[PDB]
Amino acid sequence: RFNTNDETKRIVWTQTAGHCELCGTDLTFDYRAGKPMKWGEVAAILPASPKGPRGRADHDAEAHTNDTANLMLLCPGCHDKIDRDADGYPENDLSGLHQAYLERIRLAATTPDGGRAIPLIVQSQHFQTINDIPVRDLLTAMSAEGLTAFDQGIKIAFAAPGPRGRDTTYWQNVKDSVQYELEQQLKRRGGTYGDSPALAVVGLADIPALMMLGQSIGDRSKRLIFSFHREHLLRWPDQSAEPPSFLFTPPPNGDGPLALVLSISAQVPVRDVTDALPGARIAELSIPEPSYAMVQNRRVIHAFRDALQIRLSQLEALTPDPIHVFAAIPAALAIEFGALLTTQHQHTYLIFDRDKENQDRFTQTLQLGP
Amino acid sequence: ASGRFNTNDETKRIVWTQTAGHCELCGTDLTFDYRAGKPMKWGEVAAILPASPKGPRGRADHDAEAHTNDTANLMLLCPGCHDKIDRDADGYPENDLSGLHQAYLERIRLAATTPDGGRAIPLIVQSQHFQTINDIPVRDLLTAMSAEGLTAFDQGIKIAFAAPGPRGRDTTYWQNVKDSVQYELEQQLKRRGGTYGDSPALAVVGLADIPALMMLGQSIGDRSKRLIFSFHREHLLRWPDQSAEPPSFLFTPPPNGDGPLALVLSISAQVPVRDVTDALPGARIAELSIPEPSYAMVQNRRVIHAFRDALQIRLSQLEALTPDPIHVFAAIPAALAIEFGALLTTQHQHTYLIFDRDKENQDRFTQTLQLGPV
Amino acid sequence: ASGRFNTNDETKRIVWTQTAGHCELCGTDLTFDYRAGKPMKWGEVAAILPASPKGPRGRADHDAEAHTNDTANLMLLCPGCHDKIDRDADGYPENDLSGLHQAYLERIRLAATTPDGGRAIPLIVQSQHFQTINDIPVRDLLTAMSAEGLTAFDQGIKIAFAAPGPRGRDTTYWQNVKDSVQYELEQQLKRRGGTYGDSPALAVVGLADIPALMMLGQSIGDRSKRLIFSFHREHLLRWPDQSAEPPSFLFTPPPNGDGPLALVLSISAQVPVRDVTDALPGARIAELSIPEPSYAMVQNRRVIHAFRDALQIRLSQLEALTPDPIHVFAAIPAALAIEFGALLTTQHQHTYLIFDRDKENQDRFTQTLQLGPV
Amino acid sequence: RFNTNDETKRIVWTQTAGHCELCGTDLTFDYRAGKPMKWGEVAAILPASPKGPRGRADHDAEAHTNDTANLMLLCPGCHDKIDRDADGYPENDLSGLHQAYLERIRLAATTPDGGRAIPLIVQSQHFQTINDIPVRDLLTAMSAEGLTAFDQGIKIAFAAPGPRGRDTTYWQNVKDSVQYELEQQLKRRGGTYGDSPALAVVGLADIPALMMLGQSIGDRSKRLIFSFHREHLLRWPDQSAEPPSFLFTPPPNGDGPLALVLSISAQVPVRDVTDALPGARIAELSIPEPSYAMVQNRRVIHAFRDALQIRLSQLEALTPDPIHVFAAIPAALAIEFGALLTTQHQHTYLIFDRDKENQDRFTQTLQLGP
DNA sequence: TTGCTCTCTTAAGAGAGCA
DNA sequence: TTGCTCTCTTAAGAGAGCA
Ligand SMILES: Nc1ncnc2c1ncn2[C@@H]1O[C@@H]2COP(=O)(O)O[C@@H]3[C@H](O)[C@@H](COP(=O)(O)O[C@H]2[C@H]1O)O[C@H]3n1cnc2c(N)ncnc21
Ligand SMILES: Nc1ncnc2c1ncn2[C@@H]1O[C@@H]2COP(=O)(O)O[C@@H]3[C@H](O)[C@@H](COP(=O)(O)O[C@H]2[C@H]1O)O[C@H]3n1cnc2c(N)ncnc21
Ligand SMILES: Nc1ncnc2c1ncn2[C@@H]1O[C@@H]2COP(=O)(O)O[C@@H]3[C@H](O)[C@@H](COP(=O)(O)O[C@H]2[C@H]1O)O[C@H]3n1cnc2c(N)ncnc21
Ligand SMILES: Nc1ncnc2c1ncn2[C@@H]1O[C@@H]2COP(=O)(O)O[C@@H]3[C@H](O)[C@@H](COP(=O)(O)O[C@H]2[C@H]1O)O[C@H]3n1cnc2c(N)ncnc21
Ligand SMILES: [Zn+2]
Ligand SMILES: [Zn+2]
Ligand SMILES: [Zn+2]
Ligand SMILES: [Zn+2]
Repeated sequence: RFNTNDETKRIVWTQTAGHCELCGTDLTFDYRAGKPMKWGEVAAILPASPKGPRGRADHDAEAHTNDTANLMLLCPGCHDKIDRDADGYPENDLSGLHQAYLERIRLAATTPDGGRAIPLIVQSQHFQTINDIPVRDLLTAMSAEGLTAFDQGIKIAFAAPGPRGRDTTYWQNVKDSVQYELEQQLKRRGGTYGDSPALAVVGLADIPALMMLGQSIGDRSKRLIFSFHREHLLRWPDQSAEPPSFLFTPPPNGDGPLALVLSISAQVPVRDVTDALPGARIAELSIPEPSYAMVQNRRVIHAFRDALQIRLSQLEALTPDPIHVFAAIPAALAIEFGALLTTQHQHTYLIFDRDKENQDRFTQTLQLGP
Repeated sequence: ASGRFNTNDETKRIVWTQTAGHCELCGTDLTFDYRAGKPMKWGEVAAILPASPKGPRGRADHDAEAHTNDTANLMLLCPGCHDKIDRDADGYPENDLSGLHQAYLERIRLAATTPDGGRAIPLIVQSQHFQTINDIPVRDLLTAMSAEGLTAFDQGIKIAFAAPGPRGRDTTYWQNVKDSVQYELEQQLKRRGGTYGDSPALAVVGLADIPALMMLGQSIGDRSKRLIFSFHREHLLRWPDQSAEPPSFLFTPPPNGDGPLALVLSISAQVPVRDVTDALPGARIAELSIPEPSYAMVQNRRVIHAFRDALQIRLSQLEALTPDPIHVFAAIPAALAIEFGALLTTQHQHTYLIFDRDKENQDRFTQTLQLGPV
Repeated sequence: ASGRFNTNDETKRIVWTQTAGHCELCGTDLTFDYRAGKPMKWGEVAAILPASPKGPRGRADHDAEAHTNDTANLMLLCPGCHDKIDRDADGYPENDLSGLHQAYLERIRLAATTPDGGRAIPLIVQSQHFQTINDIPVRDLLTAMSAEGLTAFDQGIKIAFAAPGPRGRDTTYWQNVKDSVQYELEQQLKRRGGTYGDSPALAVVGLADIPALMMLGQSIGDRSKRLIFSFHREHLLRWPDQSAEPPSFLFTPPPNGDGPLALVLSISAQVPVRDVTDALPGARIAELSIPEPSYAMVQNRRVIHAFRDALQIRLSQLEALTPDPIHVFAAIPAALAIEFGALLTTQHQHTYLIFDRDKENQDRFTQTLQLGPV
Repeated sequence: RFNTNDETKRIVWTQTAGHCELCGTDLTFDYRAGKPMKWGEVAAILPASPKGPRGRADHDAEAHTNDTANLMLLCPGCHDKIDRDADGYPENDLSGLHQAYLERIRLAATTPDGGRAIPLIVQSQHFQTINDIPVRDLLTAMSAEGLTAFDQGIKIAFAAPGPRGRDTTYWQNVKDSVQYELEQQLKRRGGTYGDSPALAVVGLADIPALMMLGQSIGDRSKRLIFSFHREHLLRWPDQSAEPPSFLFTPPPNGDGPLALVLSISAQVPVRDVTDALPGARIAELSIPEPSYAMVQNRRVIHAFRDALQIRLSQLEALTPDPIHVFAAIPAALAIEFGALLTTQHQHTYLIFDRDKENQDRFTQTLQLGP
């Protein structure tokens, strides 16, 4: 009268795919000694007797015996803990975690196949804080779009700056990581992924480095860009958001050096460009409200790309000398920027960045080009 | 076409579980009957099919029975999809579906293992004063973490900022604060785990003077899996309301002139201008406020994120106007002070001078902290 | 001296468990009575004492009751040691023992958590031929791993070396072998875990031609937590005898001359010299053997380690004699071929030319692999 | 008649310190929600009925009901698995793991306090294989000698060589890791460890780098050297082994450059020294049977140190020009070698190493000195 | 040759009486 | 004011009869 029947336990195992709803462990197999076994327990949130953990007098136990909204698949340890600390694992909290777990499974089961890609994380250590993109979050963002991979992918972390800051040694190391380490790790995959597998790539690293990354993978391989967002991590903030307008101001005439100022994350003060590059003729690409949060979805990235491609060809047509780049842009845009410099734009680009060893002044770092 | 693949009931249960009970080609939930109060006829609402052929036609180019012996190579399909799969007379597909099937299984597994992505470090940071009058026990953070899917696996970190000596909150004092936090944080983020070896998430709450909270933000940054929690006078560590929409952050630009630039943040309460100009003579005041300032305004974490997004938009505008330092007079909740410090951790740095209210001098605004190019 | 500290029975149980039932000052096992068939008088054979004083004399300079409230700050002592601890009238020590007590607890915890240091990756590597005639199922490695404290947490890796095409086992072939192993190995060693975030141990067994086994050794190296397992014709993956002492590795130096230098390893069987000189005309033979060559000689893992130690001592002597390549003719078990390849992974590299017996050409010795400066 | 009594369950919890004998998890506390709870199970290896897992007709269940040799403390998941796969978890294997677990606890409980130290792991990536010293194994070797720490310590991993091999950039990076990263991480500890805490240090890294490490920590701090061993990992192979004899051959007279050849791990061929340093006058320190396995215990390291200190002063007395070092030595000896070069020996030492980019020839790398 | 039921097994926390 | 016993609770795998 109180016992959950076999059909329902089957349903509970099915709808959870046989993992513990609270810790995620696989409950269909013992990896230690190698035997398939169903070592999980079907657990009641609200108990039969009102004197059990989370018990209530107003709970019709008979009416809810085979109510899968009351039943979780738990490993025996999780189940033992939740029944020993009802105040710490209350009904509202368990039911909410239960429902959310089930919905993530249902959405994965209804996502159509969208192909395969190599996950690629590239991150620096030039910040004074930890900088770490979780692998699970990239793979989960891939999976929400139907994309899967044969392994957890490549994760490259640049060496930190040494005692002299971002000196020539540092930039040599950045280069070696992008142009040697990355390539050696793509080759070690062999044919696992094929001839030209796609790269599902997310960066959070020096702006010059990310532009170099972009240039290196631009034609080399097909690319699916993802983005780290302060609020939403690897999830796109809002798939329905419309891209902003990319405003452009052309440079003035003259012989002075040509500068391309990109004010997307923030407004780059012109005083800081003329300090670093006296006599500069400034061209500027910006959005109406510069913001760190603006990479709302992948169409924002493409629209940036489409807008900048147009203007780069224009700017190259003006001078034979390098274009000097001063950029306050999100990391995903930095990668797309470099991917445009592959062959479409074979002019020399000298990339300035903020220099903590020179009181936040812009200084020259990397040169991108033919 | 033609044949059907024989399975026993143990194999059915295993296939139904690894696929979560949906057709691998169209995604229909095959537990519909049970949800409708009808008995599950498990063998009638689904077909089980090996994912790979035996070989050319139905001619084993390999040990086909040794591959289908693995339940991992068996698919679940609704009958309509099964009927569109041409097969030989033993039930094996004529064409290979192994790629699509293994991709389906990976997507279910990544969803089923998502709870282990909650592995977390608890971190409570208080000033000696709030530790005495308003101690936050680790238990209170853990149950708030747990309700959100965050799971600690070792003791939590609870730090109390030492009070200052005679030198005051000087540069050495703030550097030892930062080192103390990053030391504990780094040792616990070496404790990787889960399915992919990811570093644990950080679950952090603070209650201290606003400049110390900003230094906690400086220490943790905003480029890692981190979740701020918030102490609330009425709801303690539980969010007052997960459905509340963030307020509008109103902004009043500074008047024009050469006086020092002040950023007044009137979020907890309305800061009077005379208190600002007493401490900073000639100040030119810019103000970020909300329509109804309130100590209780942190209804959920989206409010913290929305404050940071509006704050950063206005900081860009202000820094455009002048290279000189920005003098910060903040009436904000503790969670917003943390996120303010964390925002200011990019390579780019502008000078910010943080004014605290001196509880031992009439609550007078007092400069205790400088962030930025030094 | 004087006072005693009151504890209830729940607190006693907690202190007895966190200390494993020994005195924290002298280490005596306080469960002696139970081991002797006598009833445990838990409150008589031990004293429980806070580790830290209340303050000067027995004068709380702090909330002493708030600290002893934590059972983690309570010590277990035998009565004789307790009697040597001068105390105040509430039972608190007069002098601070917190450091010694917390160090004791850490040592017990590091021992109690030692099972999680067994986290492991299973790896089975075979040639297509041995996979067909002598497949090693993952289950057999797992139960041998488990019996030794090694615990896998995901599916094991089982690799089969592709057979060579018309180009033979050329440089490209051996590089793809190495890449294939290091690819799988690296992805699974990213899966850190346990108490400290350590990478998992590797548990590896191989059955393939000796040159391929040496390349597996080249791929895994010998500078990480790795445990070789061994297939044995009679004991399968279980060690025949954990108490067996390794045999003596006998060595016969090469005669003097200018002929090519050959290293003959007669461990599984005695290699006839004419087989060596057929393949390598003019060879100058050095030989490492054991007294009674036998296919069954890998009784335990110490035998593998002892072979490597004797082998390396003799390789140093041989390489001293000539800069020219060393030509290797090995009759050794599979586990010894793996460890031989792993030995040769330092920065220093001498040229080694490995001869295999061609099963499709009368078992003729044939050079298939070159290791070293290329 | 069959039930384990409360005294014995108490004994089982006590002697295991309340952790799962098979997975090591803490069974006295729920870290997720914060409540102390005893969530483990006292488990029988041989069961009551002979029809249970590992059952046997010849097992007197009544005689062994409170036999702690038959009872393990297990988490509920481990206990559920071992009872579902008796063939995979047989009596002999469980009993052996049980006994070993208990003995590790007893030895930790009887180890006297031996002070505190900062664990320090330093490892390179210049090998073509993974190179990774487990933290647990250093902390366990420390604990066997009574030493404990407040944290798991410092673990530095040098950047890998880039595409040019061990070039000037590589060696700059090694320097920065030893002289900047290490120091910044010792300072971040603050007063946690005191003014001059000791370093419990183990290296596995380039010989030149380890000598630089040694020179940097030699006087800076008190040092407890540990060693990675191919067979025994961080455990000392044999605490009763006697040190070998360190044989010395003095250099010949002449004006040629002075070389110090160290043949400890292996015999360094003289042909390789005269190739790199024509006209070299070779002095040699060696043991009678060079071997990778020779670091049997810490007295072997001290005896090497004592023998080399004597000879370095002699060699410095011979020339005013640098001493050129060609060394095939274990990693722990490389660290002790450098620690002697702090002030006792203020002559210039030029360190040669094997060069994979020059066909295994010795080439000059780092210069150690005043 | 399941594939629903009711008994059985194994662990544990109360509850009573007593210590 | 434990601090040994026997009942109670919750999960599960057989075992029987039948489907
Ligand atoms: N006057 C000016 N005002 C403001 N910024 C200015 C400037 N002049 C230059 N800049 C630079 O523009 C970049 C804006 O920051 P961003 O976040 O929009 O983009 C960054 C960038 O693409 C890359 C490297 O960061 P950094 O080197 O600090 O460069 C900063 C900053 O110095 O990683 C992105 N990034 C950093 N931290 C992140 C996080 N937590 N989450 C997500 N993406 C993050
Ligand atoms: N004109 C002005 N009028 C009103 N305030 C003004 C001001 N000009 C500046 N301020 C400052 O704005 C902060 C508002 O108070 P708050 O409560 O919203 O946020 C505080 C703050 O973030 C941090 C340190 O407190 P304090 O130094 O008093 O800072 C005050 C106050 O000095 O901890 C938070 N905090 C304190 N006690 C808390 C509790 N019990 N529960 C939860 N959070 C608590
Ligand atoms: N004059 C000479 N006389 C005898 N052998 C001679 C020789 N000159 C060279 N040799 C080689 O010495 C190896 C001895 O055999 P082994 O069994 O001790 O070790 C083998 C080897 O390590 C690897 C590949 O086998 P193979 O290529 O035949 O190598 C043979 C043989 O060619 O796998 C191991 N292996 C094979 N089958 C196994 C099994 N069933 N169980 C367990 N381990 C097994
Ligand atoms: N003619 C010659 N013959 C043999 N060696 C010669 C030589 N001329 C130079 N040498 C060098 O002497 C060192 C001997 O090896 P070693 O192991 O005794 O000591 C090493 C060393 O101290 C440091 C860097 O290693 P590496 O740069 O390869 O230097 C090698 C080798 O190139 O790490 C130690 N190390 C490496 N791997 C280890 C492991 N798995 N376990 C434990 N410690 C390990
Ligand atoms: Zn669980
Ligand atoms: Zn379908
Ligand atoms: Zn004692
Ligand atoms: Zn366990």
